Amino acid sequence: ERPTFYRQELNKTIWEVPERYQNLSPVGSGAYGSVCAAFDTKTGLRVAVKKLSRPFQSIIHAKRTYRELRLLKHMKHENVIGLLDVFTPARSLEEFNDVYLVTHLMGADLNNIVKCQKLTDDHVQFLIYQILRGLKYIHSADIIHRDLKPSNLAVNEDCELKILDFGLARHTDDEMTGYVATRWYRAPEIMLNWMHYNQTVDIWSVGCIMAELLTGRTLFPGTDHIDQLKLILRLVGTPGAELLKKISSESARNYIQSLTQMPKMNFANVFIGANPLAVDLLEKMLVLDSDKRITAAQALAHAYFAQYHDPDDEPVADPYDQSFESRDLLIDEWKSLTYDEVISFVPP
Ligand SMILES: C[C@H](Nc1nccc(-c2c(-c3cccc(C(F)(F)F)c3)nc(C3CCNCC3)n2C)n1)c1ccccc1
Repeated sequence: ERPTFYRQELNKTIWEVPERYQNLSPVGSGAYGSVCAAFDTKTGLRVAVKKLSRPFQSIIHAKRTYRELRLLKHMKHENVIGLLDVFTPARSLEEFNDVYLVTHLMGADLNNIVKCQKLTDDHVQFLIYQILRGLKYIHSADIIHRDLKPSNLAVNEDCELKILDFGLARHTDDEMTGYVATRWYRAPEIMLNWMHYNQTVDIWSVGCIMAELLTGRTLFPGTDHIDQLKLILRLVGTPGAELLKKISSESARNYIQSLTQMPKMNFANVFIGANPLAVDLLEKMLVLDSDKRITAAQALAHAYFAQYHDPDDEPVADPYDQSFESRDLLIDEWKSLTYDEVISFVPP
């Protein structure tokens, strides 16, 4: 009883999907693959369908595809992208080669909200709350997004938000070069590889995002890596001695000690007119030393979100076994592991 499928040209490829999904129309494209919006007759819901490109072309690729499917299957939270269905035209591992992923259909992302909006301190409170609610759940399973930006944050008409982009291929060195938004939201510790980063790298991003919604301007519009580090240390001050030790990169640590020393600026004089609580929260998020940076769970209880905070409605995730990340397998084996994940999928 595998559903009956039907083929059709779209996004320069031959989409072969189950008849339940109708009216396939393209709404995107990149290296990862092409997304199509469609109508799910079985559920009456509008949906987005992503067809993966080159799923098992290399070992690094095959492992990537497995990581995404695994992360996507684990996610069961209102503020995190959900997997409504995952399918493949294949009828046996031997033919297996395509992978499709289905999720609800969202209207726009955070950049598409600021453009046609006047974000009030309440909206900002609401959007950041949701993000921290989702991160709490993500981090509780030792899952780190690593690349929070407005482009991977989706918002429906009601201002309800979801976190997207899990297990996507790493950004090329060229893609992080110059005056690009792809680097503006990264914590310095990973922007220049100071040390082995941890989950608070995401909090730094939330700070960059929140400020952007409060001011309407990019917080750290670096024109390149160095320029960006300067804008960052100008606002938060140069590293203290405790931090300098923590930086493994002998060269990076050596470089920093070359910059004229500077003091943390006064945020109340940087974000003029902002609610002092937002200002207090921002100073807690934008701390250079990732060990002293406020965590998501800790931020949810910050007074800034009192209007939305609720201890009993901010769930944690089930354990997530990611021991596969230190496993060496062949392309065929990562593929096979993928296939078991596809066929063993249980719709919500
Ligand atoms: C109109 C379109 N709708 C929409 N709805 C839900 C998810 C997505 C989606 C998926 C998507 C689609 C199907 C399945 C899955 C997965 F299952 F993998 F999670 C994800 N991937 C992306 C981007 C994010 C940035 N990097 C490139 C991909 N968007 C916006 N799009 C839209 C376009 C732009 C902005 C907002 C909405």
